[PDB]
Amino acid sequence: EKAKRQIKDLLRLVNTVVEVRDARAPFATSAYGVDFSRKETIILLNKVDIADEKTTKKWVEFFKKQGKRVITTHKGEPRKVLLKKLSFDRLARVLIVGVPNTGKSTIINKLKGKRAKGIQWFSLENGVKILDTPGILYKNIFSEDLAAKLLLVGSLPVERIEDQRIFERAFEIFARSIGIESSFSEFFEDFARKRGLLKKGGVPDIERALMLFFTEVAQGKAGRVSFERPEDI
Ligand SMILES: Nc1nc2c(ncn2[C@@H]2O[C@H](COP(=O)(O)OP(=O)(O)NP(=O)(O)O)[C@@H](O)[C@H]2O)c(=O)[nH]1
Repeated sequence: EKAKRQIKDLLRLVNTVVEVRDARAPFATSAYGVDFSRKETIILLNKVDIADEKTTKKWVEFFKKQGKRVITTHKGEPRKVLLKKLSFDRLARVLIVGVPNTGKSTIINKLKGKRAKGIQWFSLENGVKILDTPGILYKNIFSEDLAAKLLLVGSLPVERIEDQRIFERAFEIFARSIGIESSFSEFFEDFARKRGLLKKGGVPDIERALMLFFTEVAQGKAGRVSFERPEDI
């Protein structure tokens, strides 16, 4: 978490920042903590393919109204369309940054292609330079809601969660966003059974159901679902 200080070292190399956020949770996955006010910053709302389309549009409007440079994209959107959306200035030297899991390596791979002393640049056709390694932001989780949302987008591992109320919060957010009403306890006993997750004694393994469930949610395998609205639910 302390580097951060390293993000500052990477920032000195660049004049432009692409902040890679998950469109399902744009506040939760914001790069809060690090100062980008001296750089040209683009907010990229990634993974729109597994996000609620209505909620994503509201996020775009929200950021446009804040006077912010914002685009939306996904893994399967062509390199040409992405670059057109980004529309980098001729002098751009770009750092891709974000919290874990938001799609940064995937974006670099698309940008780079078969093209290629510390971090290296690759250049676009028009000369713009992009650092070939992303900066990864680890931020302060003070709230249960922030941890729950970072869990849902796969940014924060189940292993790192020490309060069961964070699992409950995440399930509540999920359940609301998809329509479910069921108790937490009943949902995960059932999931653990439907998936063959049994401990010794043949007891449903809730720990493993949670890990697998949230891994599946993070991957978009549990519905086209968003977890935050501008908005503010
Ligand atoms: N549905 C969907 N999945 C995506 C998209 N972009 C990336 N993913 C998936 O999200 C996961 C994480 O992607 P990755 O590019 O490795 O993210 P990252 O930000 O580099 N990860 P980290 O910093 O934690 O290493 C992978 O399973 C990848 O396939 C997208 O637009 N849509």
